[PDB]
Amino acid sequence: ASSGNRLILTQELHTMLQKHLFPGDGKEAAAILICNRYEGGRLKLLAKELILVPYEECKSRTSDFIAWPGNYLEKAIDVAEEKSMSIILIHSHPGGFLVFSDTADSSDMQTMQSLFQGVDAIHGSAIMIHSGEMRARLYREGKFAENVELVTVAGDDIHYWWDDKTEQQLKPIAFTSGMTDTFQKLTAAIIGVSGTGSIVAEQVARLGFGEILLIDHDHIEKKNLNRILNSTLKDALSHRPKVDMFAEAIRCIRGEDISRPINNTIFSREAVLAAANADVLFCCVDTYLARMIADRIASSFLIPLLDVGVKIPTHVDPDDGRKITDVTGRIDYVKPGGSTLSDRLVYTPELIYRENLNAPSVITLNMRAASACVSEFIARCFPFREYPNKRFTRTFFSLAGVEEDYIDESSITQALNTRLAVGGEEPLLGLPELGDK
Amino acid sequence: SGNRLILTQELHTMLQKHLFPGDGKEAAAILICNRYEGGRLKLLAKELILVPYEECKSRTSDFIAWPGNYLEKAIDVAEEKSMSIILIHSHPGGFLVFSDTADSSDMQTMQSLFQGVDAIHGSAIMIHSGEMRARLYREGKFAENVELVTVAGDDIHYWWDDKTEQQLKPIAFTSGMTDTFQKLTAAIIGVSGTGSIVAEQVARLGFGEILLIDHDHIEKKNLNRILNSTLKDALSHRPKVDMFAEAIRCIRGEDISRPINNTIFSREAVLAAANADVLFCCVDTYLARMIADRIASSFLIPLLDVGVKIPTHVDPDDGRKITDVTGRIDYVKPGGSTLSDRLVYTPELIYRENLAPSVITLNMRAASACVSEFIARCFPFREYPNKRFTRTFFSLAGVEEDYIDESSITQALNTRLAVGGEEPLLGLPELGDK
Ligand code: NA
Ligand code: NA
Repeated sequence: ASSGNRLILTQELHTMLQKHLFPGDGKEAAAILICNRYEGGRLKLLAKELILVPYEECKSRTSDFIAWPGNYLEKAIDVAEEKSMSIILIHSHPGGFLVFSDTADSSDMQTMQSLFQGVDAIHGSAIMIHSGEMRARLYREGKFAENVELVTVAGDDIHYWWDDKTEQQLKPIAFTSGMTDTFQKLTAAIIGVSGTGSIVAEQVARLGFGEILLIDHDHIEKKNLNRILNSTLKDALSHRPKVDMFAEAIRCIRGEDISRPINNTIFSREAVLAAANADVLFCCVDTYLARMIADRIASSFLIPLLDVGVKIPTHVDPDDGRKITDVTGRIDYVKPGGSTLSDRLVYTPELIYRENLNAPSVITLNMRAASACVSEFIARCFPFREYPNKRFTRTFFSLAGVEEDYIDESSITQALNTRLAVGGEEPLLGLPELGDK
Repeated sequence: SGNRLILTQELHTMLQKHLFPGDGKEAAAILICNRYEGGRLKLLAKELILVPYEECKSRTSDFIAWPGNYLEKAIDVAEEKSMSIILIHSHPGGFLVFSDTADSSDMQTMQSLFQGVDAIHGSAIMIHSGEMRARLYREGKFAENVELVTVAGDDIHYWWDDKTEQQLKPIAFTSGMTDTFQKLTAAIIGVSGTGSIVAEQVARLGFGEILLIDHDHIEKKNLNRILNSTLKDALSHRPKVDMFAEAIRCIRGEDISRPINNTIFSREAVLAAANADVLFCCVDTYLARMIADRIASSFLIPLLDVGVKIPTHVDPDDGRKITDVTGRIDYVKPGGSTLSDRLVYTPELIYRENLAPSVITLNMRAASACVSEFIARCFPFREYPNKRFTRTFFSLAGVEEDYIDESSITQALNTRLAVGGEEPLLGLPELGDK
């Protein structure tokens, strides 16, 4: 679950690619995906640019073959040369093809060697079927090496196309052992082992996730024994780090070294580069800085993001004295290429600036929010609602007003997303404080 | 081991009205109570005798002389089952009992009560706002104060003997909430997918004693749901109550959890749960919910019942599908509508019972709302009366949530109210003392 490689496409790229590869005439088509890479605990290919080969530019197109010109390999190499990007050829299901110049044709093998000669990097060849599922093979030194373990698109719904898929195996439904089998192959990152984060982490561990990253610098103490799952008085009296405490708890619960404690703030190279390995991010730190870092990790490394927060404002009523003003929670799902936490004003530059220049809490509210947060991931991997998951991109609930509201992704304005799929380009996350010094 | 005097909301409303008619003069009443003598003494208000003003010789702002034939009538009511008799007077509380021939002071009257019925008796005072304080008398002589007088209505009221006058009621989610919980006992029926989450919250909210009732064990198949369970617990088939009680001991650094390794349908479980100040029912069986129902009414304990369901169906095209994903939270106050009234169970369903996946996210969603409900009723923080939220139904598949007011629920006659441990226990001969 930790070292399997991945090819990640954005929903918007995948939709364009699927339309191009399946126009409706049942004939093969061709396209080229240019990808950045993350190479930490695993190889992750990050789809960045898409070149569609126009049908009229192809010498021929049939139900099981296509011939397209080699100038398109040159166009892909032009895009990839500077940053040694990975180049993935993609064809409609059957996948037979050749690349022709004026003088010579190149087989699939010859074309992959040609790609390597133009750009020293891992390249690949991928196939898509009409439904959109994708399989991919990687070429090292221009030669066939290994299949991609997982091709994934995290859109409104989240799709996992595994290399070991069974032919007559239907997708599992939510809350079943087939859900567990999926999660067992995935890595989850919990940013903040907090009131909400310890609960998200607990659910993630017991749901069967295969690797669980825990990122937090804080420690157990008497004041948070009312909230932090698995914490003990002995932990508090020694100020045991939260990540070490919870990592030990997970190893006892699951009986295996699946927890990865990161004793640091998310605003660190250690944390960012660990988190980049994850297949899903849960942000549970109640600071504007933390949510922005989580936001930028999600976009840069194409990781779906679930951000959760709760608030209990209070005020002094002239008659009764102090009063609970409201009891609220918020869940935000962010897909790569969809609206960001910034777009949603979960943070702003001014709020982060004022935060870095310079309130009751309760387990019941934390659990109410954390349960909804992990349920949102389940619903998007294994749809079970009567409405499209897109309708529930944002969730706002109030236990005092006893109301719950949902915001559709389509209602949210999107700014230009410059960091999408840039991976670990320095300065990391565009922040000099995280850059290689 | 802190004693308690528990009144139903209906009896307290009636008592408050009688003691404060609006003329500012004292009034007198007599509460006849059954008892539960377990870890703590619990006085269960059963009958209330209101002394008519017109039959009182004198009623003033700080004194009342009322006839003693009512003391004799209360003794008659209490004689058969040696019920406890609590005299109640309006705030100031000065009084005398007069016959046709003699007057008796408060001390003499308390001694007369003990001569008429060999049992614990008491004398109580209510202020206009409804708060109550009480003193118990043993062998007709002053003994100890009542640590807690409580009424679990739509709002739950705790009137502590150690109350400070300038001190204000705490608000939800504060240390003053913890201070209240530290004095209370909570019983969790079922350390289940929901029950382990309820118990976890109850422990970390600071409850003083936590009773855990369950006969089931940790297994590999429930390591995906039972909080604090470990692979070692599954290997050793560890009783859920023992597992969680040990967890609580380490979490709190204090042995505050009592493991009852048995089914709720047992004398051991019923008699243990009767000590609790609040019942959380988290067993998904009709029998368990009926037993919890009858404990709540018999021993005047507020009850929170929680259940979740994930129906599935086979769609012709897609195959197996999730039909719905639902949760239910029911708050039951003593003398309010019961789980039976709400059709949470029926006699037919229990008979057939003793003749659908699950997931931690749904369990946690329901268990969190369940415990939040108790907090809201002890420390109101909502923008509408708590009565509006007597029942909660939510669907995560339809993405809807609905709330049912107590006033929408028709009630049957409630005959077990405050009967305590009258045999056969809970009216079930299978739970009687052979
Ligand atoms: Na976008
Ligand atoms: Na009733």
